[PDB]
Amino acid sequence: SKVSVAPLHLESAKEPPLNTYKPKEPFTATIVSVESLVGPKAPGETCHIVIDHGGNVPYWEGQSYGVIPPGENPKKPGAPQNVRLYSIASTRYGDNFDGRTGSLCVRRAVYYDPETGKEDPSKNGVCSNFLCNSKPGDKIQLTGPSGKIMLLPEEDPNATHIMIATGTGVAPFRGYLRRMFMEDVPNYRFGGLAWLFLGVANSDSLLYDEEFTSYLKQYPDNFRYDKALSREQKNRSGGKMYVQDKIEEYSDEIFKLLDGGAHIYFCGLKGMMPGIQDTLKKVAERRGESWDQKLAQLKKNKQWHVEVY
Ligand SMILES: Cc1cc2c(cc1C)N(C[C@H](O)[C@H](O)[C@H](O)COP(=O)(O)OP(=O)(O)OC[C@H]1O[C@@H](n3cnc4c(N)ncnc43)[C@H](O)[C@@H]1O)c1[nH]c(=O)[nH]c(=O)c1N2
Repeated sequence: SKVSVAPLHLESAKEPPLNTYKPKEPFTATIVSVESLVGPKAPGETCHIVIDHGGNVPYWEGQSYGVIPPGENPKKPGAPQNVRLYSIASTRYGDNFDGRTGSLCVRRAVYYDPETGKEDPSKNGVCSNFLCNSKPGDKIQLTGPSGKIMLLPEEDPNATHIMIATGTGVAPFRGYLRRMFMEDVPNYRFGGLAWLFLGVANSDSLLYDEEFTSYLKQYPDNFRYDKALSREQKNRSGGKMYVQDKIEEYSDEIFKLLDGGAHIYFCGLKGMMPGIQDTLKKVAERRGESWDQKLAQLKKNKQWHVEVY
């Protein structure tokens, strides 16, 4: 069955929380756990970070937390570090189903010299390494939450939601899908179609795959799930298999869903977008449609949701 979540008063707010904590006075949260999400063949580490905010920093699905890593701002002596934003990967109830924790999905940013591969700790991403190096009990300076672009439209509980992720961009969708399928939320009973597309480098780089695969068996008429593994698969045009190529395998179904009012979401590194736009333009052309006109209508209709970084 669906998992009991508490406290249900988290459903009462009519607007998303925004900027509850600000950079000059962050909330000092506590790490619950840090675990690698990836196997040995993954090109880099991505970790799942669980943070106890005590119920003091609630959020809605699709929002981001800010994290201020320790140390001086290298560009502003005497000043704290700049906030880094992370898409929240949990529902508002969090992974403990209690409204006290939130989770992040963090790629460790590691520098390698382009010719020798030599590392340099001074050039590593400050906050991603800080988070992935964290341990239970460590303290985190948390700000926010913030963001509205990726809030889940719940007005139609039978809407269609097409979720396009690369890498850590799966984060908001983990939250959406737990709310849609896993958690007992009496005021949001999802009966539409949720369709997750995930592009990663290889099978060892998959994120939360067992969770998503479980939804196929639990909600076979409401959930679809397709994966692209760039270093292990090739598209029909012999390039590395990217998320836009998987979309094209379902070009007719996807365009029909869009025409029927589906929401479509994009999240992950901003470099995922040019190839997606190229594929959608070519799909439209083969159908005798103008992708420019289709995208203009999707934006006008508030069906098009992008948060890339
Ligand atoms: C709305 C939104 C949502 C998200 C994200 C952004 C935004 C705007 N991000 C990105 C996140 O905010 C952040 O930018 C990255 O984690 C990198 O931050 P660091 O502090 O690790 O790198 P930092 O900001 O310190 O450095 C940036 C980059 O520069 C490189 N670098 C530094 N000095 C260098 C030098 N001298 N030469 C060469 N390279 C050098 C670092 O290695 C790093 O790759 C994200 N990220 C994520 O992992 N998961 C998520 O869910 C999200 N979500």
